[PDB]
Amino acid sequence: TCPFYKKIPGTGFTVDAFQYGVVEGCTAYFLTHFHSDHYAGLSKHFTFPVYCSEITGNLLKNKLHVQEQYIHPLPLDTECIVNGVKVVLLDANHCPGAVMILFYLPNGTVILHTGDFRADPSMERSLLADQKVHMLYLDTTYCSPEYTFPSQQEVIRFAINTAFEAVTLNPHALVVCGTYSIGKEKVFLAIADVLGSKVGMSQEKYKTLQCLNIPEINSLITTDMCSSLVHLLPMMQINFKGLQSHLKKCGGKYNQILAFRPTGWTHSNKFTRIADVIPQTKGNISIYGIPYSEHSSYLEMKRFVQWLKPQKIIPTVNVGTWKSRSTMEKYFREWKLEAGY
Ligand code: NI
Repeated sequence: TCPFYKKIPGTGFTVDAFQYGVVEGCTAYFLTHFHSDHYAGLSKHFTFPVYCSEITGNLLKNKLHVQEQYIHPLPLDTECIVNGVKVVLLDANHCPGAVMILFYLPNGTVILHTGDFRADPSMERSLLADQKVHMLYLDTTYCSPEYTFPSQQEVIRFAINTAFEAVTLNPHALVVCGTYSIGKEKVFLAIADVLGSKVGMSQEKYKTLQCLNIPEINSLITTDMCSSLVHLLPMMQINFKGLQSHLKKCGGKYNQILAFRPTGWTHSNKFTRIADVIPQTKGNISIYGIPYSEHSSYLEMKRFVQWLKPQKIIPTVNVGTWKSRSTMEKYFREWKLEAGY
């Protein structure tokens, strides 16, 4: 059945609740972003109103074939009325088209649902600064102090310099980058830009990227693999077996692969600095795991919440075990006592 943390009190609304069949009493289904654990259940046969960003609405239409009449895209940073309730969509700093949603309940309560987010100080100067929030439905993916990671900028710097050095040393090296969903486009696009190459990919993946309103995208990507020295492949193929195989397909155009796996967190982060990251190498193939996150670190999440000072927090991630739930609630209380709200 639909869990309580996907329901917005005092409304007929749900968030990211498409796999439960018809939710009893739901008048509008919100979708925060186009990732499969969140859209699971949508298709051309869906006949209820879906509210989302413009980019998420491009993907619903083009990838899932949802009929246009049921897609209700909303502009960001704009007060809108949905079934008599005022809402605003904010940028979530997650993947393309990902939003947070602010609901202004008729009784005066204000609720923020973060969807999936990477908290940032820039959020402290959006429409959130302008009124008090009573309840926060919080992306708690990495809500434990062991989860530290570098800025996105530092990670992209590392990847750009690594790729540039390798290819200038060996002009016959191929760069490969793994992907399994939208998000993290900066990794492969920044590498292609420093090398003066387009990124080559499957027709399915080119179609997905063409829905994202990225500027000058026709200049950066292509389906002609032959003309490209940055290839994108499914994340599952980013291993020695899958990479040797791909190298065989390139017809002796290349004699070395340098591959990037943009993971979330990995426990090399407790010890290792970004400066100190090394590949796993087998023969003429090297694989780098880089900690490019599109979710809040523990410290980034803590700062956002101590700034917002919500009256009640409802976690949306890691809610399936009592030890996780209990540990999260302990951090919430610490933050509150330290900050004084
Ligand atoms: Ni996500």
